[PDB]
Formats: sequence, C-alpha cells, structure tokens
Amino acid sequence: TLLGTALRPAATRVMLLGSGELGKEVAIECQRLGVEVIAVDRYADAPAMHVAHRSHVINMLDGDALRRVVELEKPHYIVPEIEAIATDMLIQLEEEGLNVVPCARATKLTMNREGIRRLAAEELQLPTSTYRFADSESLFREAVADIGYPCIVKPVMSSSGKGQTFIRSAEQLAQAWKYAQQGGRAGRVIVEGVVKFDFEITLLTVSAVDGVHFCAPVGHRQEDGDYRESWQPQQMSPLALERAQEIARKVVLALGGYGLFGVELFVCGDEVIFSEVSPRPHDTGMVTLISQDLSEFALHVRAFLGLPVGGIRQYGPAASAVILPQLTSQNVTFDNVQNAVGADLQIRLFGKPEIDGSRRLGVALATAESVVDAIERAKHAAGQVKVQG
Amino acid sequence: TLLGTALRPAATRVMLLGSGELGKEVAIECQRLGVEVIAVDRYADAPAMHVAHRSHVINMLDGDALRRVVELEKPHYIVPEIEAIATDMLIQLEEEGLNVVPCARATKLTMNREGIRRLAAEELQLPTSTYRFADSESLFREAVADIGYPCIVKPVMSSSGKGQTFIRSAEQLAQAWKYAQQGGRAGRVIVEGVVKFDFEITLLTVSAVDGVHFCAPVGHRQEDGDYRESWQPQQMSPLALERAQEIARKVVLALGGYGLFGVELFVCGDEVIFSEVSPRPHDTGMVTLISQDLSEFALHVRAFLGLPVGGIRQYGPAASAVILPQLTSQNVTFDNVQNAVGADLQIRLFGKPEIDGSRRLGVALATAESVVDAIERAKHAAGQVKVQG
Ligand SMILES: Nc1ncnc2c1ncn2[C@@H]1O[C@H](COP(=O)(O)OP(=O)(O)CP(=O)(O)O)[C@@H](O)[C@H]1O
Ligand SMILES: Nc1ncnc2c1ncn2[C@@H]1O[C@H](COP(=O)(O)OP(=O)(O)CP(=O)(O)O)[C@@H](O)[C@H]1O
Ligand SMILES: [Cl-]
Ligand SMILES: [Mg+2]
Ligand SMILES: [Mg+2]
Ligand SMILES: [Mg+2]
Ligand SMILES: [Mg+2]
Ligand code: NA
Ligand code: NA
Ligand code: NA
Repeated sequence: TLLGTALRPAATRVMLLGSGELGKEVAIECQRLGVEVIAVDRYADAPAMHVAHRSHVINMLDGDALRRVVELEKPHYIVPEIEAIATDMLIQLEEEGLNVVPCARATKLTMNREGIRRLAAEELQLPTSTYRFADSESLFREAVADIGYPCIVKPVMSSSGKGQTFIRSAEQLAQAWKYAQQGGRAGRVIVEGVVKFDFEITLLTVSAVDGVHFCAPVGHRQEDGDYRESWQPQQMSPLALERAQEIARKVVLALGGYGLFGVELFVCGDEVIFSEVSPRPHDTGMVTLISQDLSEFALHVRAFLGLPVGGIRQYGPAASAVILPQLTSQNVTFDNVQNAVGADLQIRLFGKPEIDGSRRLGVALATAESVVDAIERAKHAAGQVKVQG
Repeated sequence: TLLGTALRPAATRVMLLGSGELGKEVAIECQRLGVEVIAVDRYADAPAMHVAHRSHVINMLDGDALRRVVELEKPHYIVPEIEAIATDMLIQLEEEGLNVVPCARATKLTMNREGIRRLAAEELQLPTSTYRFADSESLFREAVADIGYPCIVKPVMSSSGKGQTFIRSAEQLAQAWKYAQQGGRAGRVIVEGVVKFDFEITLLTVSAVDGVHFCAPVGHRQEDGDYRESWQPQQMSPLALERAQEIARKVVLALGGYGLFGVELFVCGDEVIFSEVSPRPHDTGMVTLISQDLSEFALHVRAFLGLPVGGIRQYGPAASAVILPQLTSQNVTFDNVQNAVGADLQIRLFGKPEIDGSRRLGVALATAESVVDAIERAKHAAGQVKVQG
C-alpha cells in the first residue's frame, strides 16, 4: 500500500458519493492518513463537504453527471454513502478501471431487495423472513394472502422504511399498494412475513486483506423508520453469536470487495435470521465512535485502502442516541450543550445547513459500567440539547 | 453554552493561528461539533487547512495583518498553535472583545523564555533549573561562569531545540554563542544549569469551567530538538505525581483562561522541576490520539468552548513514535503502509506539502500490555513506512 500526499501530484484520491454524517467520519479518517478527499452530494454544504478538500453538488442518480465528476477528479476510490446512486454507471466505471468500494456488484445487489434477498435465501441458503415479490396489486393482494398477517410490504427500491407498510388488516391494501408505488422510484414490491425476534443487531463486519473480522454485536431501537439508540455489545448466546458470524461472513464474501459491511439480523433465542446488509458503514455503528479503538469509519478506510485490520478492541458497555429534532430552519443553533458532555460522554453535531421536518442533526455517545446505563447516559445527553430554529 | 451551525449565520467561528498537525486535530475536533474553522498559517496547504472551512496565508507576526484577517473573518475564538505570533495585537484584540485561547497574556508570557521562566521561578516560586539571561557574547560568558558546567544555552525565542548547545566546557563557548545567534528573531539567550532527572514528562493539564483536570503523565524521549517517542502512562511515585499536579495547576491558573496546556517537567525520584509549558496541545501528547477517550485536541476544544471536561479515560499502555524522514521533495509518498498498521497499531500522515531536510511527516501509534512493548511496536511501525519523494 502506497499513499501519496493530499494536494500533491502523487496524492491518493477518494471520492465520496454521499456526504452525510457517515461520510463525514470517513472523510475524517481519510484526512488522518493525508488522503485527498472529494465530497459529492445533491446539496451544498453537506456534512462531509465541511471536512473534504473540495466538493461537488450533482444529481448522483444521473449516470452522465456521475461519469463527468469522476472523470474530472480521477479518484482512486469511489465510496458511496447511500443506495441512491446510478449504480449502473458504477459498474461501467469499475469495468473501465475505477475502484468502487467495496465493489460495484455489491452496490447493485444491495440497492434492490430482490437481488439481495434471493442471494441470501436462495443462493446462500440462509435464514430469512418468509417473503414474496409482486409486480401488481392483484399479485400484491395475492402475495399478502400467501404471507398472511401481519406482514410487511416494501418497495424493492426502499430505505429508512420509505414507501413501506406494516400490515395486520386487509383494509390497508389500497393505501399500502399506493404507498409502495409512491416511495422508492415512483413499481415492484416485496411482502415479508413478520419475524418475532428477541432483539435486532447490526453485525459490523470488515472484509480486508487479512480476512474478515467482526465488531461486537450492536443492538438498536428503531422507531418510525429511524434508529433511536444503539448499544454494544448486545448480549447474545455464544451459539447465537457464532451463527450470526457465519451468516455475516457468507454474505460479505458473497457480495465481495474490501470494506466494512452492516449485516442486519434478528435474534430469537439461539436462532439468527438474516434481514439485509449495507455495503458500507451503518448508522447504528455510530456507537463505535466511542466504543472501539477503531471506529466503523476507520475500519472502512483501513479495509478499502488494502491495509490489514488485525483486531478490534471494544471498550465496554457503550451507546449512541440520536439528536432528531423536528422543525423548519436554515440557521439551527444548539443550546445547553454543557449538559450534554462530561465524563464518558460526547456529542457530535453534523453541520447540516437546514432542516424542514424530522432530521438527524447530531448524536450523543456514552460509555458506562452496564449497557443499560450507557443507553440512559446517551439518551439523557441527547435530550439535554436544546435545538433552536 | 450555545453553538451555531458552521456556515450558517449563527455559526460559531474559530480561527487557528498556525495550521500544523496539532492544529489539524483541533480543526477535526471543532468540525465534529459543527464549529466553523478558518485556518491561518505562513504557507499554503498546511495540514489544518486541509480540514478547514476556509484558509488564509499571512505574516502572523505582523500585527496589522493579523488584525486584517480577524476583521475579515470575525472569529469568536483565536487559537494559536505556535509561539511566533503578534502577541501585542492579540492583547489588543482580546481587549476589543476577542476570545484568545487560552488568553492573550498566556501567549505573551510564553512566546519567549524570559516571560515564562521569570514568572514560574520568580513570581510563582516553582522549582526550576538555575538560569541566567544574556544579550551579549560577553554577558553570555559571564553567565556561563556563574551557572557553571555543564550548562545549556538557548535562544529566548525558539522551539524544537533550535540553536541550543549542551555546553560541557569553555572550548565550546564561541561556537555555542554563534549557533545561538542563528536561532530566532535573527539576540538574547538563556543559560540554564543542567538538571539531572530520572526522566521527563509532559503533564497535559486542562483548565475548564469545571476545574483543572490532568491526563495521566506522558513520558518522552528527545533527540536533537525533537521528541522521538512518547508513551503513557509514565510511572511515577505518588508523591511525585502530586507535586507535578500542584505545579501544573499553579502554572495554568497563573497563565489564565480555559484550554489544555502541556506542562514540561523533570522528575528526580519524588522531586519535580518545572521546565516550560505550551499554552495549548503539545506534540508529545499525540499519544492521546490512541490512549484516551478524549484526545488532547478534543480536550482543548471542549475546554475553550466553555464546556465541562467531566473526566478523562485512559485505555492502558500506549506510545507514539514519529515519522521523521530526511529529504527534499514537494511530492512525498509513503509505501509499505500495510506493514505499519494492524492490531493495536495505527498511523497518521499529516498532509505536509513539502520537505527540505528533516521534518515530522506523520506519527505511528500503538497500545500494548506495557509502555515498553507499546514503544517498540510504535517505533517499529514508524520505521516500516517507506518515505520517498
Ligand atoms: N420481516 C421483518 N420482520 C420484523 N421486523 C422487520 C422486518 N423487516 C423490517 N423490520 C423492521 O423494520 C426495520 C427497517 O426494515 P428495513 O431494514 O427493511 O428498512 P430500510 O431498508 O427501508 C431502511 P434501511 O436500509 O436504512 O435499514 C428493521 O430494522 C426491523 O426493525
Ligand atoms: N536545564 C535543563 N536541564 C536538562 N535537560 C534540559 C534542560 N533544558 C532542556 N533540557 C532537555 O532538552 C529538551 C528540550 O528543551 P526545551 O524544551 O527547553 O527546548 P524547546 O523549547 O526549544 C523545544 P520545544 O518548545 O519544541 O519543546 C528537554 O525536553 C530536555 O530533554
Ligand atoms: Cl538573569
Ligand atoms: Mg435497507
Ligand atoms: Mg434496515
Ligand atoms: Mg519550548
Ligand atoms: Mg520543550
Ligand atoms: Na472495490
Ligand atoms: Na475545506
Ligand atoms: Na480571551
């Protein structure tokens, strides 16, 4: 592994496709290695752009635009932060010699539930929820019938729960089907049975030159399509853990390429069920900013740059809790910060330029003697911040 | 404590006066809190500028230049990274209402050995080496005669051991004096008696809204004006730690304002002697980038923003080892990186645009079960890096 000096002729260049808070930490980790960072997004002053050498605002869904910026910048690495990109163009660029992290195929299978679902369930022969795909309401109706209640319906092109519906009753069908055609692209869906699990975890799995290494399991609480709190390590049976790792390894190896992956699983006793996987750092993993020697962002960079991980140290019970206010403003200020920091307690404020509704503006990070106390410490701190408009 | 959003009208603005690798970390920590950063230095593309919202290049010693930039950017805080700055203007500006970190007086006192030495030794009555100042070759000779051999002569305005001579005999008098005239303002020198200590430490002390806090003692190895390796914690007797803390507390308070200070001390069994102090993060403190929950940079930022520290977590034995090559290039590259990182092993590459001789271009960091093992690991890693240019 040879690294140049950022801004110099031999500089090593990383292009970030998506400049949110996750991308912001990757940018930081690149900067720490004197790696040149070019932050791209669909709006100005995105968080990662604050810490990049330079940036561009483009429609990442537009492959011609993608090609143009890439060609312009000639990056050594293309690192997507989100699903919403012209992956077809990534495939092309990769085919043309670009290094897409972790690999372009990985980004495509994952942006489509069908792709990934089939791979895991069928190909990989892995445990997942019951499901069915449908191209028409009739089929939709048909499928919901085959799956039963309650059930979940999601566009094969959905995230943050966008265009999805929890179904317990036939009465929702008109709206459900409509919600589904609504989000994502705006027309195919998936109908999954509902899993009754003890808890959900994110198994942050890094695939690098020295193989696959795992972070301790991250548990989390989802609400209204948003994670609220995350903690580590989530208590699980040795057997359960063992099964989760097997699943994670099979999946990452199957997707291919080096990087950090967020493997979403469900746990019921010693039983583990595959849900889905992010081919990049996961929001829940923000707890690793205080819980490990190497954060999920640092692991991602280490891996993609072709460097060995060796090991991951975990510093005891830890937690993250989001700062998710809801208002409309283009000049947000944060008060009472002094009551959100202290021993074993930190906060991050993203730099987002504006808000117009519910948006993640920061996160609180805490460690404690117990996971339960870590959670409370983090929640309480997030709650002390007064978000003004 | 109220923080705005970087780039927004209510943004909290921090101006860095000196954009080296230490300032780089300060910038990253500011950015983590959505603080707006303006990086200033005497050359372009300086490390901190890589992660700042905006950058300027001026003569920081020029008081008028300083006022101009300050007027132009209107920062809430001015954070100097070096001694060589227009201290008189900082005083002016602080009066005109600007928050100079930690305070303007602290900067004035420490820009030259005379202010700080006389304050510590005469005003505060802290134990220090014997010393005499001299502004002429002849006064220089009279000083040596009084101080005795061996002694160390140093220019009053210097750093990183520039223009210093360890004088063992009169043979060296002529050269010593010449070499001393070479370093600084290019005049006045300090002649100090030689302290025979068991070891030296850097006691990273934080003066904050909630009091004075101390990081575990940092030991270090100096070689030709430059620290080479640093480690933490450095073992010391209880009595020595307490005397070191009393000294550090006294000095920071006397200097005034909130921030992290690097108190340089010589330890002689249970006795502690004051050497000097950086009214800001110290290079030897880079070990904290791996050894604590909050690095010395995160701590400085937390303190100067008026937030409480609460407490500092130390993760066990750790060390830092510099990457200090020698060459002339404007396009430095680093190879063999895959052999300089791994389990409990990291590196940082500063992004310095060029080198023309010996310059610290990065640092290796490691943790282990003992400071001895950490030091070895970190030195080995620094060594694995193939610097070419
Ligand atoms: N079959 C299933 N059974 C039980 N809960 C399910 C489920 N599918 C989804 N969930 C719940 O809903 C959450 C979000 O589901 P999903 O991961 O499919 O959404 P998403 O793809 O739209 C968002 P993201 O990509 O950001 O994770 C899960 O983390 C889980 O809490
Ligand atoms: N009186 C004294 N007796 C014994 N050793 C001394 C000494 N003064 C300095 N030293 C040794 O020399 C080193 C550098 O001295 P000093 O810190 O004063 O130089 P400096 O101010 O130019 C460097 P910097 O500001 O970068 O730390 C010390 O860290 C110590 O090893
Ligand atoms: Cl004197
Ligand atoms: Mg998903
Ligand atoms: Mg999900
Ligand atoms: Mg000094
Ligand atoms: Mg010194
Ligand atoms: Na790849
Ligand atoms: Na910038
Ligand atoms: Na001030």
